[PDB]
Amino acid sequence: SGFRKMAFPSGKVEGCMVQVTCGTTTLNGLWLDDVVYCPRHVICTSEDMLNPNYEDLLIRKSNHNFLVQAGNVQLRVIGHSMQNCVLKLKVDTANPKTPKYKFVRIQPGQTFSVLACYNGSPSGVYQCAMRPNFTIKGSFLNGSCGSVGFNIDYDCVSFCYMHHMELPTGVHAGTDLEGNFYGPFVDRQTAQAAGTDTTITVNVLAWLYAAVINGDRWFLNRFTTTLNDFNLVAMKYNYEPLTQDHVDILGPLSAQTGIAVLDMCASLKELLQNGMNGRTILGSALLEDEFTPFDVVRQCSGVT
Amino acid sequence: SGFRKMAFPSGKVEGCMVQVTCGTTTLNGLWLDDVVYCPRHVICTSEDMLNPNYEDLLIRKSNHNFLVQAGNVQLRVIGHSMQNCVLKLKVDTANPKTPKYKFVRIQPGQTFSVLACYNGSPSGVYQCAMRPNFTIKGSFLNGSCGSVGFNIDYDCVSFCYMHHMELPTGVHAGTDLEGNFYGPFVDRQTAQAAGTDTTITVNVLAWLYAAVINGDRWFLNRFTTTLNDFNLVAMKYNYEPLTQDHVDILGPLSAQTGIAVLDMCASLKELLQNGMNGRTILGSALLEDEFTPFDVVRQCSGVT
Ligand SMILES: C[C@@]1(C(=O)Nc2cncc3ccccc23)CCOc2ccc(Cl)cc21
Ligand SMILES: C[C@@]1(C(=O)Nc2cncc3ccccc23)CCOc2ccc(Cl)cc21
Repeated sequence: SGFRKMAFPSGKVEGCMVQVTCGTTTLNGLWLDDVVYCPRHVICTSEDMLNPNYEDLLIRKSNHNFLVQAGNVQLRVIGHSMQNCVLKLKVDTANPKTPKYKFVRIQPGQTFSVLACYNGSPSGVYQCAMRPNFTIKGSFLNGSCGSVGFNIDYDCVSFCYMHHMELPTGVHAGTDLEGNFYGPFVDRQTAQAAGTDTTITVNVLAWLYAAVINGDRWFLNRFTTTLNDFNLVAMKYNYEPLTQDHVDILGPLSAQTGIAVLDMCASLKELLQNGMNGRTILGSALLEDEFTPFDVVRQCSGVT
Repeated sequence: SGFRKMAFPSGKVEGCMVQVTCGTTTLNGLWLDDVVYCPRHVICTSEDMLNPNYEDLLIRKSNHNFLVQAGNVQLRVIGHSMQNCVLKLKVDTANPKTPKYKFVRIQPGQTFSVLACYNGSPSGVYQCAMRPNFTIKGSFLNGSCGSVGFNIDYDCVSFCYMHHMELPTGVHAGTDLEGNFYGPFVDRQTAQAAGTDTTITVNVLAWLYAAVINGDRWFLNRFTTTLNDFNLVAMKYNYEPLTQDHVDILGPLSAQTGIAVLDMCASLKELLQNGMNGRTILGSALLEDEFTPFDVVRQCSGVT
């Protein structure tokens, strides 16, 4: 029992972190097989960030201008290429610690773990979600660029995020491992504002199921609702609309607890309308939306 | 910017997790050098837990009754001993992945990361604190026993907790790595109730400093207070008394923000008396107490 914001064990990803330096800029790289992936803005100075022409800046760089250090040993760079907003640096040595891996592009609402790194060294691990506005609410300082987000399925690491930028609002933007940004963000120091950060409804419901499983049941009411009636309330509270696909995904949690998905929707509707009244659910005074239904099942079943 | 409940990278500890089985009971063990540490209740059946005589039960066990598996390979047990509530199983092979380590007994209010494990395999990592009532609010299922709590200082892992038990209230109890329980808990399935779970005041103040550093400043007021006046309020709200030692420990955060510790105490006093009024601090609607002043500095400075 108990329910925590749990991250995946980070060891498999720690074995891939390297430091990449180009000129005077240093950030993190991800070493998988004989390729090091890193944000393309490793070639920029702080002044270049205001209006960078990456293709033009990259012409002035050769393989020997990219310094890659793994632990305390230098890797030899034998090739370089730009794919969207990431650089792929071919090295002469395959990472001996390369885990089984995939590159995946996640959908908004999906969660992942982040291994925050500085100078190719891991500082910490935390769990977050891709927000509906395609930002992440991370914890990143200068030099954290190139830190990655991932999920693990038994022994396969699915890398889904590489950190690139902090917006003026303190929220974070980045790319998948093919270098495509999540959302409309561009790798330039210009006015980029995030859209509405709505609440991931299907995740809130999963966390309410997690609360019932772990004994917190005060919020369960005598009501039910319909998808359309619930969604009228969800729109009013800046919650994402719930679809039948989300109801289907909550099926296992509904079966485990014996609480129909629409009855849980009616409990959530009352919590939105009445508030918490100073009470807590799973030690929180807000409705938590960074646990997917898959996360709740995984944590409540002990998947390793 | 951004502030997350961050755990230490778990790789160094994942390299130490093994499975220990005795008879029909299986739990986790921690393999460091040529010794495997695990809860002594690995020798008990579910029926033995009601009233166990560990010394008597251990007489019926020989080295070959303890099965230790690391990954998928079996370790040879060449000795066994009981130290307080843990068993130390001497194996014939030193763990090649043994990190630099220390065994430390933490004080209430101190935080650590937990690598939750099942069958010697890591499931996840999360951050928690030793509560003032010597319980931890973890996320542990049956078979998680022997999972460990730790802190990392550059390359040295200080192990501080080994999981043993879940109380009927859903909170957790365990030992240090010498087998001594934190608090008054005993490894027996009997009525053990936890004492008052008070709020770790010095941690709340550190997290308020973290909020100011990260831009959340609405709660700062025009007031100051004294240690004695603040403590009258803290006692009323089940907060731990703040001492001059705690004020000293908040010195670096006070210097970074320019906010005197007693002025932050006055802001916290007003938050306790007035509540949040539906507002949030660092995305929380409650005052967070599982970040120490050291954690706030570490996260806000990027220590690797
Ligand atoms: C490199 C830089 C940045 O956001 N980096 C950072 C990333 N994370 C946390 C940060 C905390 C504090 C300071 C910078 C942070 C700064 C200049 O403007 C830009 C513009 C675009 C891009 Cl793709 C990166 C950047
Ligand atoms: C072994 C056992 C236990 O608490 N273990 C567990 C530890 N963590 C999470 C649990 C979640 C669900 C089921 C059990 C959990 C059960 C019997 O009573 C006792 C009594 C004493 C001790 Cl030292 C251990 C135990």
